[PDB]
Amino acid sequence: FQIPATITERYKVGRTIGDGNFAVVKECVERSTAREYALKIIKKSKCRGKEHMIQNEVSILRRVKHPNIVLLIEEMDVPTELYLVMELVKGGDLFDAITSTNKYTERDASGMLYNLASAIKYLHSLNIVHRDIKPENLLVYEHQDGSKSLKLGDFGLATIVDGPLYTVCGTPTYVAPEIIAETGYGLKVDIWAAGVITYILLCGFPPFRGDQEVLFDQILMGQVDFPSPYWDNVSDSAKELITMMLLVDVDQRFSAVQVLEHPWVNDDGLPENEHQLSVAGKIKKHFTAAGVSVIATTALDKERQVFRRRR
Repeated sequence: FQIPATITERYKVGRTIGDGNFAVVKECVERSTAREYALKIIKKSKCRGKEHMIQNEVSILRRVKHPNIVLLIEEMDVPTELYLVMELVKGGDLFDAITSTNKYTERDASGMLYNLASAIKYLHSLNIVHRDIKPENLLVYEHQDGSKSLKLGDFGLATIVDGPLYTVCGTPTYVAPEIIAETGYGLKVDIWAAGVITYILLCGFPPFRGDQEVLFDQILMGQVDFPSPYWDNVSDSAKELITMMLLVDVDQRFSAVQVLEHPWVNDDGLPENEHQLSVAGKIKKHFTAAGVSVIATTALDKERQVFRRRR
């Protein structure tokens, strides 16, 4: 690679930290601030013919400015490659946020859902559906006081909603019923995905586990079980919230605003903060490279995964 002068003048590019079929990722310290970023390099020879799937992801990253999102810091376009200076978040993903957390409680989970719901609210205000909201795409941003904030990344499946979408995209565990049914879907699939995550946050296992076709039936029926004894000492406010996020009826289902306005998220006193949640055990049973992985992927790496038995 012949890194342009524009980049090498204001950034010291280092070792390759990640690779992909369509992107290379290097260390990238901003010379003026000594702040560490990631330099994502895409060879335009691979993206030819499908410029739109790369260009549509970038034009979204260029717009979205929110603290709870992995941000595009800078773009440098040359005839042979596209350079993207990206935020490099090193606090691990969501599963690490739960494990590393000593004294893990409902208040921590509520705090993460606040960051997530806030990010989703921002995207939905711009009529952007992320469609790939999952624990692997939720990176942990650690502050100086020890507190943590989540940042949603990987906009490889993100798109502007102008009407109902029909492409069957996303990870089966987190995919909404309307995506599976192919009846048309929109923004609120992100809420469904967030509800699955919230469910996992409290107990460490998915609400819908199902064989593959059984999983899809579980999702389609949307009967959330809060089994004992795992949900015995979880607040009903939390279980109520998850119920509203995983409604098959899209109109009844909460919007991002309605999640944030829910007492368990809105009122920062409701979440239990003295009785712990023993979730660490279940996570391993069922489920800084985390930061690089989110950047190394592109839209062109995305594939369909959900396949019902044809009716």
